[PDB]
Amino acid sequence: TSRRWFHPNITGVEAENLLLTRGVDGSFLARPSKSNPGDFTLSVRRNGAVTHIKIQNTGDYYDLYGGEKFATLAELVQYYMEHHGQLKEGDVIELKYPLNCADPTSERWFHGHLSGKEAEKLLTEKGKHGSFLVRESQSHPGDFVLSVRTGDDGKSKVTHVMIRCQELKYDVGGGERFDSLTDLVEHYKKNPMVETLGTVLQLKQPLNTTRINAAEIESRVRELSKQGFWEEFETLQQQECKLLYSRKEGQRQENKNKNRYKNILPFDHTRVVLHDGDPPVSDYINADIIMPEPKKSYIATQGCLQNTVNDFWRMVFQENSRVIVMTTKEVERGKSKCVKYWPDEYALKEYGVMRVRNVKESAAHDYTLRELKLSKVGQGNTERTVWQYHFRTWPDHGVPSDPGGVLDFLEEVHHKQESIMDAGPVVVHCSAGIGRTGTFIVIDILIDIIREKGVDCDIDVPKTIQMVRSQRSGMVQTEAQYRFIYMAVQHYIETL
Repeated sequence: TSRRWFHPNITGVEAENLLLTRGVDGSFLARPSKSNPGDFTLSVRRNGAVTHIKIQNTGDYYDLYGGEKFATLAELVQYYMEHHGQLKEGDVIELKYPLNCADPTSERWFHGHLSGKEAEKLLTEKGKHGSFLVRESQSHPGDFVLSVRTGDDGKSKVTHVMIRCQELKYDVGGGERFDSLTDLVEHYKKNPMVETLGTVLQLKQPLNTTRINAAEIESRVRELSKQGFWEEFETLQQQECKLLYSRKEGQRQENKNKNRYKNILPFDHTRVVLHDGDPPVSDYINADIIMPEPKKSYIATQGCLQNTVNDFWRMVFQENSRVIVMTTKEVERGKSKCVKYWPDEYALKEYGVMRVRNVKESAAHDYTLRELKLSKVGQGNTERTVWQYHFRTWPDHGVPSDPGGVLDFLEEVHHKQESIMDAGPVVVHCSAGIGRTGTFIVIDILIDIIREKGVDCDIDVPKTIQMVRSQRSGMVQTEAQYRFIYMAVQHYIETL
């Protein structure tokens, strides 16, 4: 739950030097890769030396070189910290001691270069009782300032507390000295400073710095392009450790082969439970209800395996879904993503107790549309049309350069969904069901707000992503997908 082992601004040489002087055999940290941006490096110390393991993420999952594939860095660390003997270098290396980071740049409450007047301006417009921030010092270079709002919602005040940096330790002028600003902040959240006149300086929540008005999107993107996108994303990534809910149902022996990737699993409290099977384990599918928080919901799931095809159609029928969104080709760069789970055009196939007819195909440039009729074998009045939107112009590397094709796609998907009475969640899948799947769903949630409320509405991209990640681990995988979400929201605003 710490995630302090991730160092955002460290190099390979600084990683070796930090592990050789402050760490011991078994100490580790994780950092961005400097040789190949977009990837990550796990730096472990063993037998008095440091080894560096490559962690790739092209948009679908974190892939440990010589290891396994994971939905988040936190889950990768947590896995190998409890599965010693599994991390192979080809000797075995252990993750014993997280080397914690003292750089507070990825913290929600850290602002850096900020004046006192501006700190009061931001805490006035967006802050409430307990909102706080930590900024670099105005009057005393090297020091820091803690600015807290206290009042009721001239009944409120902003209090500034100086934070001296003495010998690489931090203090508020008296008491204990801390090795990092994070340690000082975590101390004074649990034991808040009390003023002479009784005012308790509670540090309830950090000040929101990402919620913007939809009309300010062009300004915000220009500010994040001069880089701000990387910092805003890694601040979101630091909060994935609060989303380590139980995934025990996917870890069962009976459900191991129902996952495309053994470690990328749904949460127990949001997974799709399948009812009425055959009496072993017939209730499991690697899928999660995504509910934004009528209201449009989503089922984020993985690409189909050969042995989960029947389970897929049971889910579509049981959840009453009428629209399926497919975010990858059947085959991409020679590797099999989704297996074909639909019949050829005009053909009829039976998948277990479910019966699917491919009625018509319509081929646009960005996607293929397939009108399918799904029914339960042997029953009348169970037939419903399911519309499959197979997006096929997503590039093999990175994100699309122009978000227009994705938006027009989503616009079509949304109107067909709205046209069907009592439609269930929209199914979005392919590959591991977290990368492209999360990007499509997050864009569609934000674009939904703008479509119904116009340009005068607050959007908060990291808050929307974090809310989605609590229902399926790893939704939105890379910093390029994060930027693409902004680009798509901005492009939708401009076409209004």
